[PDB]
Amino acid sequence: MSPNGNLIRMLVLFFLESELHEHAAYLVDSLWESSQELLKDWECMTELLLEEPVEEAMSDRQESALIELMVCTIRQAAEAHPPVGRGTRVLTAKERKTQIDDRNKLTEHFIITLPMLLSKYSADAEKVANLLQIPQYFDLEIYSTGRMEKHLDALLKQIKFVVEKHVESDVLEACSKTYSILCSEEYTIQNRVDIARSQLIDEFVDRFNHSVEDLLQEEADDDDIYNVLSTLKRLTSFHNAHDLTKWDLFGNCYRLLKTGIEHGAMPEQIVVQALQCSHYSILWQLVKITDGSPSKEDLLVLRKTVKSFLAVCQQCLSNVNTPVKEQAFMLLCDLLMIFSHQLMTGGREGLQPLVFNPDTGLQSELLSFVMDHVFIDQEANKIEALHKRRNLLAAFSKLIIYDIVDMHAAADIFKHYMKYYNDYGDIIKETLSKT
Repeated sequence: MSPNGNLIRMLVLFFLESELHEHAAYLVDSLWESSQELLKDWECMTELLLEEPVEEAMSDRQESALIELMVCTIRQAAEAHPPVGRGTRVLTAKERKTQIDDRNKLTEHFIITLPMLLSKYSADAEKVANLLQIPQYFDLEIYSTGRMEKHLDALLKQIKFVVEKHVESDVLEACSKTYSILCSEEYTIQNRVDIARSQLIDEFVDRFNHSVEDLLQEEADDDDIYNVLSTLKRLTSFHNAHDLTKWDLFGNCYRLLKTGIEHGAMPEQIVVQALQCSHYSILWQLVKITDGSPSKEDLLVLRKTVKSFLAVCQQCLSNVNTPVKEQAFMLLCDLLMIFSHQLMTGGREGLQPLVFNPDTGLQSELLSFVMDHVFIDQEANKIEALHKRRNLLAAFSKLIIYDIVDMHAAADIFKHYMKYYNDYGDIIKETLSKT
C-alpha cells in the first residue's frame, strides 16, 4: 500500500539518478518478469500522483518520471510483449488471461483516474502529452458497460481544457489522437464524442476567422499575430486525423499566404502553419474524391484549388525564413508525387484531370533548394537537423526516380557534392584501415 509506494518512489529515483537505464520502457521491460505485480499497482501510482503530502512531497522532475514509467507499465501490460526494440511472441493460456484481466483493470482504473490526472497536471505540456498516451490502451467498450458515461464526459472536459490552454505541437497532437480513439472505435460513444469534438472545432474556427479578419484588415498588432497563429495551430493539428473540410479553412489560409507573398511581412510560423493546414485540407478533399464517384466539375474544382496551392508553395520557396522554404519544399515534394500519374493506378483513370507536371521553372527551383538547403557547409539540434535534411533529400529523391524532375541535372548535383569521395575516397579508405 504505502509499502508499494516506497518501492515505486525509489524505482523512480533509481531511474532519474543513474545512467544505467536511459529509456523508461527498457527499465520497465527488464524488471517485468520479476516485478509485474509491483509494476501493475496503478492504484498506488495514481495515489502517489494525486495525493497531497504529510513528511516529504515529490518534485516536478520525479512526478514527470513517475508518469512516464506508469505509461510504460500500461503499454507493457496491455500489449503483453516487450517494447519496440526489445522483442524477438506466442502466449500461454495464463499469459492471455493475465492480459485480458490487466486490460480490464487498467481501463477501469484510468477511465476514472485519467480525468483527475489531467486536471491536476493540466498546465504541464510534457506531462499532459504523456497522460494522453493512455486512452489508446483502453478497452473502450467499458465506457458503455460500466454506466461510466460520467467519466467519458470528464475526459472530454479535460481534453477541451488542455486544447484551450496549450499551443505546443506535442500536446495538440496528443489531443487530436485521443479524440480519434474515442470516436471511431465503439458505436455507443461515437455520437457523444463527435458532439464534443465539433463544438470544440466550431469554437476555434470562429476565433480563427475573426482573427484572420482582424489581421488582414490591419499596421498590425502582436495580439493580431498571436490570435491567428495560436488558433491556426490547434486547427492545423486536428486537420491531419480529423476531416475538417466542412469548415472552409483552405480559403483563409490561402489569404494569409497570398498576403505574405504580396507584402512580404507575414510572420514565419503563421506561414508554416497555413501551408500545413492547406495541405491537410487538400489531402482530405482528395480522399472524398477517390472514395466517392466524382463528377467532371468536382475534379476541376479540386484541380483549381491544387494548382493555386502549388503556385503558393512555389512562391514560398523565396520567403526569407528557411523554415518556410523547407515546409514549401516538403509540400511540393509530397504534392508532386501525389498528383503525378501514380494517381491513375487501380482503374482510377477518371482522375487524369487532377494530374500535374511541374514546369521547368519549378523543377529548377526544386534543384536550387537542394543545393542551398540540403547540401550545406556548416549539440542535439544538429543530429535532428541532419535527419530533416535527409528527409528533404529523400522526398526529392522520389521525384527523380519517376522523372518528375530532370533526373540528369539532379545527378550532376550529386556528382558535384560527392566529388571528394570519388576523387580521394579510396586513398582515405585504406589510410584509415591501417590505424
